[PDB]
Amino acid sequence: TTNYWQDWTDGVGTVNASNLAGGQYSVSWTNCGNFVVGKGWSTGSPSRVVNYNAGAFSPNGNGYLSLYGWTRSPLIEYYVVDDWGSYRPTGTYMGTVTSDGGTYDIYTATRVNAPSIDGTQTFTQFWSVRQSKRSIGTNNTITFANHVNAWKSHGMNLGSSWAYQIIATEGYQSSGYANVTVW
Ligand SMILES: O[C@@H]1[C@@H](O)[C@H](O)OC[C@H]1O
Repeated sequence: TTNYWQDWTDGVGTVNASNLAGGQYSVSWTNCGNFVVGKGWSTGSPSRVVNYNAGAFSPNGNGYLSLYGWTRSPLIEYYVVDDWGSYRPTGTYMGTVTSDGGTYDIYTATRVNAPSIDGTQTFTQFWSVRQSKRSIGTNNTITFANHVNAWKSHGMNLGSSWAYQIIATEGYQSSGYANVTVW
């Protein structure tokens, strides 16, 4: 079961996040800047099988619902995006991976002197982005090892030191509401 609760915001606008029982959380936001809220594990694993059910995911504008986490050595921010609002995230196309009933586009990107778990840093993003939005309100599995191993085939090797790993609601200059249960 989950062991970790993340409630990060850059403090712009209003983000109200609730650490509910077990693997459940909710977040309501109005005119946010950037925030990343969710539940999962304080140390990620490349072989974790993650399940969630988004009781609600209703961004008004830009928001993502993703498996989300970080490695160090080197510093990598990674995403498996199952749902989004007005904006589908993309980067430099690498290929596709088919997992858990969906097909995902694989992307890389460089973030130059940008916010990170270690402050301002230059780092890399690894993305799997579903080609269509996954159903909301259903029990959804992300078999993360499929993504890790697809990424590996494109030279997208994760770092050797694992930080947190969560099913994250992320907003950017938007408003919305989400309620998610993770296990
Ligand atoms: O963990 C946080 C990360 O999610 C955010 O993107 O930038 C600041 C970090 O503290």
